[PDB]
Order: sequence, then C-alpha cells, then structure tokens
Amino acid sequence: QETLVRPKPLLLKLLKSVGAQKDTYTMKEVLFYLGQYIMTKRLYDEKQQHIVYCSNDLLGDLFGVPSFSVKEHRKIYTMIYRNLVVV
Ligand SMILES: COc1ccc(C2=N[C@@H](c3ccc(Cl)cc3)[C@@H](c3ccc(Cl)cc3)N2C(=O)N2CCNC(=O)C2)c(OC(C)C)c1
Repeated sequence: QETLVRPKPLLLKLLKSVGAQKDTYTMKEVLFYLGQYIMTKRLYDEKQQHIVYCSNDLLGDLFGVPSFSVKEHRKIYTMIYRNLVVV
C-alpha cells in the first residue's frame, strides 16, 4: 500500500538506463535506482562518497544543480516529486 508514482519522461529515461523495466514505481524504488545511476556512472567523489557532481549529465537537469550532497534530502525529494505523478 505504498504510494505508486509514474515518472515523467526524463526521470523514466534515467531509471530505465539502470535496468528498471516498468513505468510505475514506489518512491523508495525511484531513490534506489537514482542511487544506482550515480554509482554506475561514477558521479560521486571517491573520498567523500556522499558528494555528487552532475553538471555534465542528465541527472543535473533533473536536480537543477551542478553538484549536490546526498544529505540534501529536501532538494532530492522535491526534485523527484516535480518529475512524477501519483497513481
Ligand atoms: C557514503 O556514500 C553514500 C552513502 C549513502 C548513499 C545513498 N543515500 C541514499 C539516499 C539519499 C538521499 C535520499 Cl532523499 C534517500 C536515499 C541513496 C541515494 C538515493 C538517491 C540519490 Cl539521488 C542519491 C543517493 N544512496 C545510495 O544510492 N547508495 C547507498 C550507499 N551506497 C551505494 O552504492 C548506493 C550514497 O549514494 C551514492 C549513490 C552517492 C553514497
């Protein structure tokens, strides 16, 4: 009974690029897959792994900043919610 969401096109493209196959997800699944996108594309700092640099990537278009820490929860949840609809 978790809320189901339907990502908008750019978010869906990111999710499918890391092997998600569906069109509707829970918020925890969206977060998991975005994390995997960062990990697979090596967008994090090797020393302080919470730090992401996304300026030269579509992820930067999603979050609207060139860099962020994964501790920026308000920004991360807000930008994900701007990029989906509830089902
Ligand atoms: C010490 O290094 C860490 C510690 C925590 C995270 C993290 N933290 C998790 C997280 C972060 C923010 C929210 Cl709002 C929810 C979950 C989740 C995540 C989910 C979405 C995004 Cl956009 C980024 C990361 N997320 C992860 O995706 N992790 C967990 C740890 N290792 C991983 O391989 C993947 C982390 O993420 C990297 C991808 C940058 C690195």
